[PDB]
Amino acid sequence: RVRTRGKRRIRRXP
RNA sequence: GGUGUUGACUGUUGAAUCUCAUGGCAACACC
Repeated sequence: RVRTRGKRRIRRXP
């Protein structure tokens, strides 16, 4: 999954 | 309040990565 924080791309596993 | 680190969930696609979309707080450290 790809999470997004404060308009920031976060890559977390699937 | 600013900076850094960590992380769950919906759709489509395709096929171990990458890009796009959803939600929106929490924890720890430093100044």
